[PDB]
Amino acid sequence: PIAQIHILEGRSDEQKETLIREVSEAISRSLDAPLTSVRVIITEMAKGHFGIGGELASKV
Amino acid sequence: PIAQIHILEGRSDEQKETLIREVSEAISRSLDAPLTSVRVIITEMAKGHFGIGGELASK
Amino acid sequence: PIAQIHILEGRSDEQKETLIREVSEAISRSLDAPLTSVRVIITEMAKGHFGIGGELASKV
Amino acid sequence: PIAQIHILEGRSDEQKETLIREVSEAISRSLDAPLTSVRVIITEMAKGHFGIGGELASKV
Amino acid sequence: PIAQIHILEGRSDEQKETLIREVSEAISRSLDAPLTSVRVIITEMAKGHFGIGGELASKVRR
Amino acid sequence: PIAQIHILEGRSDEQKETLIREVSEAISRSLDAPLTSVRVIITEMAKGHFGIGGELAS
Ligand SMILES: *C/C=C/C(=O)C(=O)O
Ligand SMILES: *C/C=C/C(=O)C(=O)O
Ligand SMILES: *C/C=C/C(=O)C(=O)O
Ligand SMILES: *C/C=C\C(=O)C(=O)O
Repeated sequence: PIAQIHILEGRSDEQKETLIREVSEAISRSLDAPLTSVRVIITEMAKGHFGIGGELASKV
Repeated sequence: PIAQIHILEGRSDEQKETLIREVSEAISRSLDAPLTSVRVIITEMAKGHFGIGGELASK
Repeated sequence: PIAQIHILEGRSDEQKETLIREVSEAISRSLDAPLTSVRVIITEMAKGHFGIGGELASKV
Repeated sequence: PIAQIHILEGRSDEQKETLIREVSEAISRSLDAPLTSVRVIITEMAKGHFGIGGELASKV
Repeated sequence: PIAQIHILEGRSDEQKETLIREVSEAISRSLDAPLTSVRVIITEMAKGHFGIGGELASKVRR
Repeated sequence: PIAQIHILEGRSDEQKETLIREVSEAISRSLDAPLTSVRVIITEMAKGHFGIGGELAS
């Protein structure tokens, strides 16, 4: 099981470390899969690179 | 926040529903983001489509 | 330029053909890039495989 | 409907804003889906990270 | 090192097994990384789901 | 045929150029597909962005 998470840039290294752990755990729990097989990738998006309804998230 | 999870095929609909909920929650908690903005995509892989060390996981 | 579009299953082949064309055009226009270089991938999601707010889109 | 677009680095913020809008619109039109549900992600590639025919795009 | 490869549907299981092996090896060689860490995912695309120049590959291809 | 490869940051431009070529070749060989149709994307990951067993690769 491999998870890729796209998020807006701006968060601390600690928050991201937590995200990885908590998501990894949730995956292991939910699928009864061994925690050590779980991979997580975080991909940060620039605010000018993410659109909702055709408009940037950097003015919503 | 949009999460795509690749997993081996073979799990039940219930397990997957759970995966979606628990992961969505963990994201919301971890980033202090509203739960309703979180999207999750599950992508099932066939066992013949996933390699480790150059060999199928189906072996 | 390569675009991948995740959409809920259930649309017609014609709608998807249109999607491919219209998006490919929009990319070419926007970036002043040659239309023939543009690649588009459509990835259909099962309704039981897409979550919003932790709950399936096949409820909401 | 969630679109991810990989493009070469080098474009202006305005061009990208236009890309997001025009693509979002093309998606909404093509699938008769509400514009406000459409998400777009732009992922910029470094010129040394994109290959065609095994050769960098930064010698093309 | 994790590779995802999108290909048109239609190939045999053997061809895909080969693809996985040859690509994993090329990755290991190129990056001096241990072969056993390399992951590969193959994702098959339906011919109606892949566009070139705004037109399906299933009307520009077999 | 379009390949995206996620790798840890830290490698030289030459190594990556080699990765692109060798992988592109392997794909062409394996699928009997024309080399010039093969696309490769390299995506570098920061060490703080990649988790194994819930822990950073650092
Ligand atoms: C990951 C980004 C999602 C949002 O910001 C939102 O929809 O509110
Ligand atoms: C592409 C998925 C998003 C929706 O359909 C929506 O939330 O409206
Ligand atoms: C990987 C699919 C692409 C083609 O078929 C091509 O570019 O000719
Ligand atoms: C890319 C796959 C994982 C690793 O690099 C590792 O095993 O550290």
